[PDB]
Parts: sequence; C-alpha cells; structure tokens
Amino acid sequence: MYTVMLDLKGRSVLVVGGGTIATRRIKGFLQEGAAITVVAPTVSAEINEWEAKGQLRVKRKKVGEEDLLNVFFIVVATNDQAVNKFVKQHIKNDQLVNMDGNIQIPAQFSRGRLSLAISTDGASPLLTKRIKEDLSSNYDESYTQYTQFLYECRVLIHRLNVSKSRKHELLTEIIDDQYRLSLVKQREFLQQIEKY
Amino acid sequence: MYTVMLDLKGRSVLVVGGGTIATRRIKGFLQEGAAITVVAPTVSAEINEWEAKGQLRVKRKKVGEEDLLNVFFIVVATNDQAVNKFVKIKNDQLVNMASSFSDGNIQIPAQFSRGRLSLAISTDGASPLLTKRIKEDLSSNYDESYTQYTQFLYECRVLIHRLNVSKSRKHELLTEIIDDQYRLSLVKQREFLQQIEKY
Repeated sequence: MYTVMLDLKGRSVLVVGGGTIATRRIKGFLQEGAAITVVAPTVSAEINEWEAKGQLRVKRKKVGEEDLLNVFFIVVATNDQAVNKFVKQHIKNDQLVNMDGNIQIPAQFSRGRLSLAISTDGASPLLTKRIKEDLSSNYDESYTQYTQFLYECRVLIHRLNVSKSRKHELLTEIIDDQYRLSLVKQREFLQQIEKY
Repeated sequence: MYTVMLDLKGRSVLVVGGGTIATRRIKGFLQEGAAITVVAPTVSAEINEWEAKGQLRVKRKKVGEEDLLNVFFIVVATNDQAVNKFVKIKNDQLVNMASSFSDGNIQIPAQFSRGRLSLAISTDGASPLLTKRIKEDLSSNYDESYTQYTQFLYECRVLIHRLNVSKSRKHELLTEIIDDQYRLSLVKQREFLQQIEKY
C-alpha cells in the first residue's frame, strides 16, 4: 500500500502477546534501537531467552490501560479477540499499531543503514521468503560497515565549505566495490576530505 | 529506520509545499483513502488536476500553526527553510522531511514494482547514489518475468484459498509453485492451474 521507513531508534515498542506471531515480530525488530516490552499471561521459550539476556522486558499480565501509555509503536500479536478489542478501544487516534491497525510489517532485512524489504501484497508470502533468502545471500555484512562509511562521508562532505562541483565528485567517487571492500581506499579518502 | 506499510485510509495527511517534490510524494498516497490537504501559496498543474478531480484539498497560502494540529501524517516538501523549520510540531508526530538534509521520523525508500512484486530499498540517506545503483541492480535481476509470475501466483492463491481441502494441503500447493521453472515456463503454470481445478 504505502511503504515507508520508520524510525524506531530509541523508541518505545509494546508487544501484546507471547506466542509464535509475537516471537516473529520481536525477532524482526530487535536490531532497531529497541525499548521492547512484552505483555502476555504466558510467553514463549524464545521470548524467555531474550528476557533473560536483557534484550526485552516482560509483564505476565492481562494488558490494561496502564500498559498503553506513551508507547510509540504497539504490536498486537495475539489473536485473543477480547485483547484485540480492548487495545483498539484504549489507544489514542494517532497511535501506531500493528494488528484494523495502521502498520503492516513486510519481510525485510538490513545491513546497518542498508535495508531491503520485499512484498507481493499477500499474493505470495512464500515467494517473498525466497526472494528475502536470495537477497540476503547477495547483500552480506560487508554492506554494514560500508554504508556506515558512506554515511560518515555524506555528513562530512555536506559540512565542507567546498564547491558544489567538488562535493558531487566526492559523493560519486565512493560508490563502487573498491570502496566497499577496501579499507585503504576508505581510510585514504577520509584523509583527503579531512584536509579540506 | 525500519520498513513498514502505513495504512493512511481515513487518516488526515498534510503536504506542506506544492512543487515537484510535493507532487511526487502525493502520487505515492493518492489511491490510499486518506484525506489529503496540500498547503502552499501556489501548487502544480497536477495537484490542481487532482484537486479538480476531488482527490485532495488545497489551502492556497503559506503554512501556519493551525495547519499542524490534528494531522496524522505530515510531509514537508517545500524549499523555504523557515517553513521547514516552523514545521520542525510534537514528538510522536509522523513527519517526512522530504526536503532534507536532516530527517523526520519517516523516510521514503526507493521502490520498484514488478506487477504485484514490490521491492523497497533504503540506505537511511547514507548515499542516494548507492540506493539508485542497488535499485538498478535489483531491476536487472528481477525483470518483467516477475510481473507475469506474480499474476500467476495471485490466481493460484485465489483458487487455493477456496478449495475444500486441508490447511496443510493448501500450504504444500502454495509452496510447490515457488521456483525458477514456474516463473519461466507457461506450460508448468497452466498445467498447475488445471490441476487445482479438480479439487
């Protein structure tokens, strides 16, 4: 429908539920800057393992209005009809909520600042799974520190008091395999722009 | 940032600005069921046509405090830095700061489609040029064969959903049809359609 990038870095995420969907959702956005709370009577072995590693907070309760305060993003993973109704009746108008609801989560992966998301508008989640695998293979962890390098370069060049002509030159230069796969190449480029 | 589909159906959307960037942004959510209001002293020929077609509302003036009060999603797509700054609203407020350099909490990824297949690519603004490169590289690998194929897959989904056969049979069938040969053989496709008719 309408695909966007959403900043969750440092933001509050509540997951309502603790079964298999809940576990999937959390796996999905763990890398994202967190503040994850899970509210359910019972949770899964996986949520338990994450709770135990300091990755998540759990509240083994029936969700109440006290759980729905100032949460940036709410995920209602559960199917439990009454819980879904309750949450829907107790959130504000502009509440981001994945359930109605106003947030769908597509298959995706990231390599630091790089992200690729795939959908078929529910025609083939199984194709989407295959394409995700193929793309994860083709875009590996080298893109994590490369896109971090790119990001530093963009900020640094932006700040330069150097002509538009030169800025564009510096921004074009750093887009090839040799910048991704050579630390000398990167480090020397950084030495160059530091001098300006 | 994290990738999500935002459902704007029956939500208020404010587009601040009315140039080329505002027009491009609106195109993206024009068929989404939102109530779109566009605020700029002047607006493009295409925004005008959309207004005249009754798909959005136009406010022909510069933005003021009032315009930002009860708006679910704000897109800033102007060129006057004071408008940008002025908009730059509460926290928890969805906003796309399209006109850079700094971000809102909403970014719009590069996207291409092959029929129903959709790919979204972002580098969190690290490099618009890399994003373009990757979109071209993905365009190369996923060509127009995927446009026809997701149409096949869609029809299969429809026909399999209303089969009076088990859930586990449905899954097996929907799994079966995911490989290169289903995509690239029309015989394979057609014989499978015929097969799921018997059930």
